[PDB]
Amino acid sequence: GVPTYGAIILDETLENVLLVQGYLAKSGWGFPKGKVNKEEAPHDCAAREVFEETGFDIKDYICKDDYIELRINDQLARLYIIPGIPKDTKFNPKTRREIRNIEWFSIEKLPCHRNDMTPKSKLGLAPNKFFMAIPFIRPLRDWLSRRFG
Ligand SMILES: OCc1ccnc(NC2CCCCCC2)n1
Repeated sequence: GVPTYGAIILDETLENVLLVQGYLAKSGWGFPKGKVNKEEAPHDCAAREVFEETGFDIKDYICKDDYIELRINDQLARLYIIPGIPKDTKFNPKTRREIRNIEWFSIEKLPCHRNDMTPKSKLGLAPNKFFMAIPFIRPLRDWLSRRFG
């Protein structure tokens, strides 16, 4: 898969993160990201995708070493960590055709896994609208503990 780049934007309290909601197969909440273009540097892709999806330009705030990266089904996703963005920031996507809504969420209230269906003696996982975000949550929490305590 083509690598994806984007951002985990946090507010000034470090207790909220900015998620975006897509449509259709992307109908749930996830961090802003997208696919890298040919010859495009990771930081430039992250800023481009984040600005397309949120209308906020991270370019001046990216730190090269501050990111969480996961490989999910052999596609790499790297989200640069951007703390300290005020919650009164006006966010507006560039394309309403891809982004339904943009909201802040409490990090402590977000799930870090989906629930099984062991009460129903059935295999698999119950739907969760944070499914896109979930893989990053525990790594984010651990990262913020290490960097800030
Ligand atoms: O959060 C990690 C992740 C994994 C898989 N898909 C996505 N898609 C995001 C960008 C596209 C438009 C809104 C939905 C979120 N995010």
